[PDB]
Amino acid sequence: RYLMDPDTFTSNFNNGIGRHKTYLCYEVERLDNGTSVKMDQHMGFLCNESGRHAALRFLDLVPSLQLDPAQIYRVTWFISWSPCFSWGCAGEVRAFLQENTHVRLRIKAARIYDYDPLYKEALQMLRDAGAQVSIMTYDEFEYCWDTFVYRQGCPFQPWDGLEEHSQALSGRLRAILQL
DNA sequence: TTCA
Ligand SMILES: [Cl-]
Ligand SMILES: [Cl-]
Ligand SMILES: [Zn+2]
Repeated sequence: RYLMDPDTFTSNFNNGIGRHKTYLCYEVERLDNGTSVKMDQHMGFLCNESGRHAALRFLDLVPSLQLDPAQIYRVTWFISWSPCFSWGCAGEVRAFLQENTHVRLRIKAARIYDYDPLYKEALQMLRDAGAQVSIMTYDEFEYCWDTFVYRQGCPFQPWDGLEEHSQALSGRLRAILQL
């Protein structure tokens, strides 16, 4: 495979500044007799394109992953913006999850996409569809740096405010999802 | 610098 340019990672996953783009790093994992099987072929990253948000481009590539319906797979997204509602993507993901019940999705967002006035409805719909929605933490940024980025042995260097932003967004998300 |  290949790895993300470090400048692209830092400018798109900084949880204190937005970009007019969305990146999505993904991995697929399976638990077998209590062990983590995570294939290299099931890991990658992508970005949004004109008229197609990143979440939908991940849906586009699921057939190529060749998942087996006899097994449960845990799919994790590290996504620079939380999925939207108004352009249809939360509904598309919900439908996908209902049609592919062997897929269990974890959505870890660096930022909340509240440009969408219906951003709360997106998160609640994804939760209602069985997805585990959370806000990326320090450890998850470091994991993505170490796992998906062409870093060349350089360790993760956190930006100022990372923790303050992450914990603020996590509190926001708790209130959005609380019942 | 909110999927411009
Ligand atoms: Cl979306
Ligand atoms: Cl707020
Ligand atoms: Zn969308």
